[PDB]
Amino acid sequence: DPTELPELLKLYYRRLFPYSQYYRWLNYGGVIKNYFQHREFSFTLKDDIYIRYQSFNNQSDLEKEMQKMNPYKIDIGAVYSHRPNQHNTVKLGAFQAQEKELVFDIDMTDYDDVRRCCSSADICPKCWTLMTMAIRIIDRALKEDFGFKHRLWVYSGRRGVHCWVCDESVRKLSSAVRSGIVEYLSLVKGGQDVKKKVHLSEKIHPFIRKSINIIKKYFEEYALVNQDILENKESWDKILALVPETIHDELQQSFQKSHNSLQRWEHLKKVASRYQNNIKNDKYGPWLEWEIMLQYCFPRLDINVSKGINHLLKSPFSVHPKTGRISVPIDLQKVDQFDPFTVPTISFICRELDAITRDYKKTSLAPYVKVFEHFLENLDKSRK
Ligand SMILES: Nc1ncnc2c1ncn2[C@H]1C[C@H](O)[C@@H](COP(=O)(O)OP(=O)(O)OP(=O)(O)O)O1
Ligand SMILES: [Mn+2]
Ligand SMILES: [Mn+2]
Ligand SMILES: [Zn+2]
Repeated sequence: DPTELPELLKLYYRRLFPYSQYYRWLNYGGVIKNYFQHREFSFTLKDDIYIRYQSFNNQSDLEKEMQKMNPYKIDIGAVYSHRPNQHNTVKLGAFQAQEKELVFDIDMTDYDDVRRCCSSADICPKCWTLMTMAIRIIDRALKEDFGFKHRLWVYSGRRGVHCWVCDESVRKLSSAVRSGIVEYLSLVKGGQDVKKKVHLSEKIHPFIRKSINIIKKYFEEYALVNQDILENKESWDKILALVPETIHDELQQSFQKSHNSLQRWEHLKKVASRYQNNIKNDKYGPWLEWEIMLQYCFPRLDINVSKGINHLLKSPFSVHPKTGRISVPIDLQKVDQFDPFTVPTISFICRELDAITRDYKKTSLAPYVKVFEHFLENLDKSRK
């Protein structure tokens, strides 16, 4: 019921929202003129009403407007050529997005075809490991393959995670280059009319090998125990749909003679590595095994979020109105331990604040601000 939110939001924006850390972030050291003043913010108010092209002069101005409007959620957009809140006085064609963080949005709902426990916006500990693998796979590539140093991972508050890549030269990337980065990171392709969504080449690129090796660390506990993807014929038929027909019968017989998913996976790998893809040559390998693991575990991005320079994205420390959860930074050093269900709601921290220094340090929000500050300290070091 979003009728209790206004009272809780007013307290949150008055005593708990981390304004000074937030401004340290988006002011980026104050080195570039008008960088914060030219940032678009988009507030959502009651009744799904929202406003585009809000912008503020400084931290005090942001605080006062957030505390005046108490928005249900806050989205961050690009840095523009002029003040967004003056964009109607700008000659046509001159008001232009110029810079923005490279962002990623990952939605558990995009995995429904390979999730057995949950569907739609639901999540649980048995499928959250998909996000753990997505963070590790994507973050490794952003850090090691692209050399991006300033990466803020955030729980979106309901069904997934965000990443904000904030390096100086990343923020200037064109939409076309952003799109190229997405394609580099993408392997799972196809809608609901495409049964087999992953096709690998004979020689696998090191990004693919390294991503497979990450999944291999999690696959037994995630796919074979928690999801039990080969529990019975209803489940293992979905996997047989991803391999050549000419081995279904052999695998059916092995599955029926095995006791559990662990044993049945071992048989699939043995058979798959004996399949002859090209009768021309005598070359064999684990391509099928890899294509299955990738289809079930490899990150699926909400790609349109990443391609557009102008694209809004929900802010860190925004409330998610549908759950009350605060969109909190994720401690990269404890990603395996992240529990979305310990993430505090706005109701929970407002209760803590006044249960028997009146700021977020009295509440469960404090450790999440600490992660944010570590990210901000690295940005500070990078500028001196
Ligand atoms: N009406 C809209 N106008 C502009 N941008 C929007 C709108 N709706 C969604 N978006 C963009 C910005 C959002 O931050 C982004 C992600 O949407 P979505 O994944 O559904 O929510 P979310 O990532 O904030 O939380 P969650 O996925 O956990 O529910 O898409
Ligand atoms: Mn999302
Ligand atoms: Mn989305
Ligand atoms: Zn689940």
